[PDB]
Amino acid sequence: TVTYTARVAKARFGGFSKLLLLWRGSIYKLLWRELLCFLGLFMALSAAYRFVLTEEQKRYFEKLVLYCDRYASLIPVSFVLGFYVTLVVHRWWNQYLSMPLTDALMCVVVGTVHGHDERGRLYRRTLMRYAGLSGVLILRSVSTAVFKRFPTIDHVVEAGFMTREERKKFENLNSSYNKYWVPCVWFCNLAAQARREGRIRDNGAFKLLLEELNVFRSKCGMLFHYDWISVPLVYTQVVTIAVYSYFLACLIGRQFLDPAQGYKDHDLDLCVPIFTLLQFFFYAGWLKVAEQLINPFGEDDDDFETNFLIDRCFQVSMLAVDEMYDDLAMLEKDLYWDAAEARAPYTAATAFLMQQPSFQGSTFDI
Amino acid sequence: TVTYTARVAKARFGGFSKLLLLWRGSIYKLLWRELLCFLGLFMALSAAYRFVLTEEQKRYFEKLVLYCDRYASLIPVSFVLGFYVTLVVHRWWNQYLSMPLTDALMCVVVGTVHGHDERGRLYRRTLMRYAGLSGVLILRSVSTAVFKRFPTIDHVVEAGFMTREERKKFENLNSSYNKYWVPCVWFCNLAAQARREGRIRDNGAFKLLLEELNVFRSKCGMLFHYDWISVPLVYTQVVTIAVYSYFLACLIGRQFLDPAQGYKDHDLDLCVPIFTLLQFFFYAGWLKVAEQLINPFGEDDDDFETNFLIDRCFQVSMLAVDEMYDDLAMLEKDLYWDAAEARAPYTAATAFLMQQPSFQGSTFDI
Amino acid sequence: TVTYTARVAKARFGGFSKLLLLWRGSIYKLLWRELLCFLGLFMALSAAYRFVLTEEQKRYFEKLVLYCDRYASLIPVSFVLGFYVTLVVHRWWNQYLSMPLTDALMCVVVGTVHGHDERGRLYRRTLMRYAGLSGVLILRSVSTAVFKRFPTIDHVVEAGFMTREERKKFENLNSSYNKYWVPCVWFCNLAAQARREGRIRDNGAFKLLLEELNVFRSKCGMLFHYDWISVPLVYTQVVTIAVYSYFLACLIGRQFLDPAQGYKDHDLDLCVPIFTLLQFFFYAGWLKVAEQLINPFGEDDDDFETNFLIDRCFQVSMLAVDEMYDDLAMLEKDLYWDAAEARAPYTAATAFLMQQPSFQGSTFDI
Amino acid sequence: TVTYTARVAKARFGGFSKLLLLWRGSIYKLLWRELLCFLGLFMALSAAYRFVLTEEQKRYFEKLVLYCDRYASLIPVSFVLGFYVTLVVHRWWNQYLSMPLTDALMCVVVGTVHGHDERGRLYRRTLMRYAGLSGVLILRSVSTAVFKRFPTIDHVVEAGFMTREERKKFENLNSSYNKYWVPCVWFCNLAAQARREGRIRDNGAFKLLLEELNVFRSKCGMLFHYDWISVPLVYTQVVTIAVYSYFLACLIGRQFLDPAQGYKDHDLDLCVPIFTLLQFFFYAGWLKVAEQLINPFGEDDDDFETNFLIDRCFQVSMLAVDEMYDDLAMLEKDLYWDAAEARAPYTAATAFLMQQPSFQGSTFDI
Amino acid sequence: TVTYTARVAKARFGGFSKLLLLWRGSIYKLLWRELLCFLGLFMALSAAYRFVLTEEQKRYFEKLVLYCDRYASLIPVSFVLGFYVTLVVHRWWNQYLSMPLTDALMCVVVGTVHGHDERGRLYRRTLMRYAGLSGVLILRSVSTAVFKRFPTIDHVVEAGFMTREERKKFENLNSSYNKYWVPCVWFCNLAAQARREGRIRDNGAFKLLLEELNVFRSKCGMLFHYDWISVPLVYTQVVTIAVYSYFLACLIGRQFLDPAQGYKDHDLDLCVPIFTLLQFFFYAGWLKVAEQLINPFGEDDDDFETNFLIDRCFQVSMLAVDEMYDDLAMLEKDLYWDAAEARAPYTAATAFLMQQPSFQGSTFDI
Ligand SMILES: [Ca+2]
Ligand SMILES: [Ca+2]
Ligand SMILES: [Ca+2]
Ligand SMILES: [Ca+2]
Ligand SMILES: [Ca+2]
Ligand SMILES: [Cl-]
Repeated sequence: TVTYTARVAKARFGGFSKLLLLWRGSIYKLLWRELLCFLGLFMALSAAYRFVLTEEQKRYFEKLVLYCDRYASLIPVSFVLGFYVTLVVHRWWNQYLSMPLTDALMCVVVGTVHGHDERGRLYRRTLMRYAGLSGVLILRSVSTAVFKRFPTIDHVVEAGFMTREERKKFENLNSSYNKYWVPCVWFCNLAAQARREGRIRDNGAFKLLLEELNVFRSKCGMLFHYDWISVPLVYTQVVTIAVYSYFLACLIGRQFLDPAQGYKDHDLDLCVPIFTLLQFFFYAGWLKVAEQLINPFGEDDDDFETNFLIDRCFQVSMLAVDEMYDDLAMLEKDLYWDAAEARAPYTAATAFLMQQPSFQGSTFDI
Repeated sequence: TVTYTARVAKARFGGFSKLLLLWRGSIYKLLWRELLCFLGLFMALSAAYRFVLTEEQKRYFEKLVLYCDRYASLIPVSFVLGFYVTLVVHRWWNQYLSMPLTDALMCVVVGTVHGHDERGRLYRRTLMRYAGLSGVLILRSVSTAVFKRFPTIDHVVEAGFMTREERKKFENLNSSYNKYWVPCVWFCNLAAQARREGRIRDNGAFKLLLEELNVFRSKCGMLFHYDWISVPLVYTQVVTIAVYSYFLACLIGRQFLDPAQGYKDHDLDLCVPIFTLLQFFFYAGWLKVAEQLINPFGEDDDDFETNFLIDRCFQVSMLAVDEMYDDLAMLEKDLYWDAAEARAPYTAATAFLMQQPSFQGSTFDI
Repeated sequence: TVTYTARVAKARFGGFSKLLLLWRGSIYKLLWRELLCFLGLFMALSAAYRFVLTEEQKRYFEKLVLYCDRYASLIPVSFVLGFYVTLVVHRWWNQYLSMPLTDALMCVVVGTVHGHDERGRLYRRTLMRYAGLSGVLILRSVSTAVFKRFPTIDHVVEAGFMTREERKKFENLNSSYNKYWVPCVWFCNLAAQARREGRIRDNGAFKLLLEELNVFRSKCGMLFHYDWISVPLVYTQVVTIAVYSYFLACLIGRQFLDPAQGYKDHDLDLCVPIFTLLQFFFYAGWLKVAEQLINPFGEDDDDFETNFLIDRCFQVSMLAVDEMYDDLAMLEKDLYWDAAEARAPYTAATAFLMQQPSFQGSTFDI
Repeated sequence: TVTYTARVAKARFGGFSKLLLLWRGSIYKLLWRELLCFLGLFMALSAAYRFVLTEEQKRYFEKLVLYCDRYASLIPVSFVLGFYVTLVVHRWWNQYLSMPLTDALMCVVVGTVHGHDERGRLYRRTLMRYAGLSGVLILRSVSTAVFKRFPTIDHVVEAGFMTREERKKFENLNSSYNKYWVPCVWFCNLAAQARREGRIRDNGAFKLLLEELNVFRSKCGMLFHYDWISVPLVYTQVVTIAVYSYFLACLIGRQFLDPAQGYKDHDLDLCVPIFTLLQFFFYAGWLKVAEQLINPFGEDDDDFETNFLIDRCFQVSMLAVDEMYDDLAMLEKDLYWDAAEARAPYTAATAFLMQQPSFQGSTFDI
Repeated sequence: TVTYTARVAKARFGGFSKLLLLWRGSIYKLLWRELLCFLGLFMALSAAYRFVLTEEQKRYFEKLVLYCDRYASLIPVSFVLGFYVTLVVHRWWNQYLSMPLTDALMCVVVGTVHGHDERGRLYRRTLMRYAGLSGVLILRSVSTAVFKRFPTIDHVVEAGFMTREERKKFENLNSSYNKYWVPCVWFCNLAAQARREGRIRDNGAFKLLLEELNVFRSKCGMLFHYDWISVPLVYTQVVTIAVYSYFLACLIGRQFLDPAQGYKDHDLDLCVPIFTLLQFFFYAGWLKVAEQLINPFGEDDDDFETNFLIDRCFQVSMLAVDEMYDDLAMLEKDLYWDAAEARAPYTAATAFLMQQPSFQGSTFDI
């Protein structure tokens, strides 16, 4: 992922303009090859027209240039691009929201699975490790970076996510389908065992744990669904054919004709179609947005950082359920115990922007 | 379904371009018949104009070609296509999300319906078989492939989803409506019986089972709703009439006229309207996207694999509630029991991409 | 409703094309009157131009035709149509999802309200009859067909939805607002009474019943909201004025002028503006989609079958809570009790399409 | 609000056309002033061109008319109008869904807060009065009509929503923010007191009451959010500038030039630009849709009837929790106690439309 | 934020027109610098054309002006602007809905965490202070204004949100990730301790507290997600390149040519391209909407008032859980205890608008 929200915190004079100077995850890094290809074909065709082609053939070539320029439609391709890219962006954001995150699970576990002893600590750590393991399994199924990090289940075992005995139980299961759901079933069994053993004190807490487990598992299933069910291939081919047809039309129809013929709208030759190159940037980049977001778990610069999320979730969950279990500072009175109003101070840098009348409603200025 | 998300993992130089070489579920497999039809009529009309028609009639024909070319509107049809196809894609994705999946139900059942004996195992297996049976009934009601797999309720009985006695109870019910809901009512009765018999230990667990059953059943009802309530026929006819009207206008208005008349914008004859064929690919394929997704439970290559989902759900649910019930590896300390940080290693292939500073927030680089 | 999803199960050569041959709920049944009106005015104006008008007045008339043709904008009306029709379709689908359906309620009732005796059966039947009655009341408030089926509350009483005593309690309430909510309050009181009497065994079950009752009632309230709050009249008038203004411009601006004057783009007279008639089909039908879906509870062919849904819900709910209460086939072992894999057979018609490698993930083909 | 869904129940020959004859909440009532202004400036400019301006200045004026007509872009403004109005309509509908309605709360209260005595009745009435009071407070904060109905908190006290003692507690709180949330905190305290006193019998019921209270309060907070956070002013200014720029271009560029000069596309003078007036209706009304819906709690004819909703909710909630508490007709057998099928009769007006085969699925006609 | 919903309460004659006179958060405050830049380059180029350039070079310059005017496409950029700005507005509103608000938490705490003594008050205050602290941590991570208010964790400690001992526990945790989640884990531990100590009376109440805590924490996580995952940089660059390419085309192609050459569509020179300046306002402001909303936690005038929300939430939560805990006015009969109807009076200003027949349904006027 490429984060630039710090740069665009305000609508400045040169806010979006300086974003064109970035390289990592930029339009240039995605297009420059197609840009050089389009420029190469355009320059080769222009050179052939200027030198190689006969005078007789040049009249036919320029008539074909006019014909190809008449059918260069830039408006209709904008519709198919807008709709297709909007669908791809919707899928991309929903895919990000489906990342297996264990924050809800860690909060429930640290608040419901009890015991300062070795067994309670084993319960909490194993409950969160099961969710981490199912996250790792689904992500290595869907993400190329995680798969290269965990090429085999042996890599998962050496990483500490799954144990030797859990590995034997995992491989002995007779199923031809992806087994990312297995640690979730293990989580359900372990939660039921903890409730039976009294580690979970109340019936509500067990229900809350299974509700939060099914939310986590549904996110894993949704990542599998997005991975399996692509954007329909026919629609991707339609947008690609529209864009490539328009650019093939622009390659010939926008060729610089000899001004000596005096054809209208073609009485100039700048030997570089800079406005056609700007249109190429526009439409080719608009397609490149979808081409980068269509599978957001690849190795694009703007693709999701799945390995970082795995590491963060594992470390934070272990910290929260093990070192932070029932480890609280003693209850004491805050700065505003005796104060009628509870208001924090402002720094010298924020006071002169703040201290303004508080909004009470639209109807109170009558 | 045609899955190609592996191919588009990155925005490559030839990423979307190579997707035009695929055949299964492609634009070509859907259009080539209409493509040959349009080319046949265009070539026949051009040949009649060149040879059969009189010189006097050819002036009238070319005037009619100019008239038909003036009304060839390619922009307005793009709007109706964009909106209609977006609605169809919304329905298509929501229909996929309505597939009867039993993962949530299997997690709740394995965590709440207890007993290593024959009766507890019968309870778990039958509870998941009821959900599987209702899934099979709704899918054979909505999917052509599942219907050809289960042409009669006898096929459902031989498949093991429903028993002889359950079949007699099923057929004896006096109702003229689809009975896909019957196994859900059986599930509710069986869950209540299990709670009464003590197989479900706590009141919360029974509530969680009925909540998850009503989610499963609502998905079945939603598939029935999508099957019954089509995209409004008037709107489908509007988009079809717009596309076919535009292509009838393009068939005549884009006819290659004799250059001897010297008509403007018609001083060339390539005997093949390749740019009109590219526009045909574009608009006809854009309509074909909706034509393929309007009923995603048919036998199109990109249609949903309902039989595979039935098989996967049945096998996985039986495995999870029967062989995985209370079958856990003993609780043991993980690799990071004594480690302050819980972090997994990286392979040689991922280390040189990873090991980058972790994102802390937009405001921490001031 | 007009269901055609069986016809469009696959993207065939003549898939959408044959949908233009349907009549029930089609574009033709909605437009043919406006079509005849537009053709009548066009033909009358053309005949007046050809015969009645003087030679001197014909120059002014053809200048006015050119002027009216210059302002015939077909692109801008497409935007207002697309956005307005998308809003209407969103409201139409959300209105369908708000239909009062009692499947969730019947599942909860059959699983929570107990007793094989007359009193338990009365409890279950009356609980579902209250939800049915509130559904009937809201639907007769919003649907013309249901209102013609239940013109008075006497018709509701004779239909068996409400009793004589319930009628007296209903009419004695002092309120000037629609009383569709009354049976929901009766449901809440009856559920509380059943819990107090021990018919509902557990506290969770009572909470689940009130949660499912409030979902049912919110759907009834949402139907009332959609009925009360129309699509804003100003926006409907804007779309109607845009469409009618464009068609008034097309009626005159597309008039066939006498070729003897030699005006450009008007050197032909086919005495029938077939391309203008196709554009009429397009835009008038696009408006007709909204005109049919704006109130989906009327008597249009594609409008919702509210009476059928009332009958289905009543019959199915009574069956589920009365004849299916605790009526289960005895627990027995299924076909796959001893099988490691639980897989159903395939018919001869589906085997040669199926038996393909199961999708495991995008990253497993490296 | 202007309700016309009865008129548009069917797609009739003159369905939407007769909606142009309505006045209350119509396009005419919103535009006629701007319409007269635009016509006044157009007629004054045309009269000045015809009479006051010199012959020499008229050539410059008509050149400026051609220049202003060349930049009159009607397509691009349609995009900004479509997107902006769609956003405003989304906000408008979501604002309607955020109205503080107490139906869910009344159902829970009547089903959970018990006692036929004075204290139980006081509990139920006060619990619903607290929700009503918070609704009144937020609505008088956001709605001009409710504010004019309750200009002071004294008006709230005289209306019976808040008492003298509750008023003293309300004013004594030290906070500079809107106190619409205060009755919700009172509701929580009163519910906890009722549970402690045994008026609420079960722990689940208390949880259901606090869940329904937080839904009600979130709707109040969401109304406050919509009131505070306007549609971004920059975007409103963009749409206004686009529309006004286009209409300033149309005021001059569409001026009727003298036909004596023989300028192309300007060889007529109808002294009234009726097609420009129709375009004014279109674009100005499209902007007026947003201008009316941007704040739906004002005094527009199509604005929400907040006072009516306050009255309805108060009266219905008091009726449901006080007169309908545990007031049920005795349980008796319905018309279909002995009938295998539970089906209601049809009137003579609906039988000949109904009695059609019931939809069973798409796959059952093979 | 700039609130103007009071001004637009009604669709007035000069409603949106007077919004163009505002300055704070207006289009002018965002664009005037780019406006002066564009005018400066246009005037400099026009002056160079008029004076500095030779007569021979002026023919080439005006041919280049015609060439650049032919490729000035204002329609296609409208599509990319509409779609991109709609995505940005969707993200902006969802980001506002993700603000950490503690109203739901305060209602649950005041209704579930009991005790008039010092320990119960400490419990309630600390529970709400933990949620406030996590809100402050995430907001100072995402908002520039909050970061300038809390540049260090020392500022958080002096503000009273976190204590000395809580600070030592906070810093001693070994994690390289943002620790905004830590106070949520503390909340879970404190809630579990309160339930164990009997401060929370019932098991349901503890579950409701953890459910509301996970909603609060998910909102904090969602703010972190929006901060980390920007709108894809490629798409922002595409929209910026399209807008800047169009304006570079308009800078030259719309240059006022010398009328002495008699070029068509260029026979005038107003030395100021006011219609090009209006188009600049339109497109540049449309981009500025996204440029301001892309990061809504900056210091733009229309950006969210995060500091005000922190202050409001802290003060209101402390008031609700401390001064309002079990502090109720005694239960007494309301104004409508003996009244069959519960209806409030209307003021003289609202009666003559109100007192209209109540909407009962669409079907009751037959
Ligand atoms: Ca900003
Ligand atoms: Ca990618
Ligand atoms: Ca299909
Ligand atoms: Ca209708
Ligand atoms: Ca308004
Ligand atoms: Cl619950």
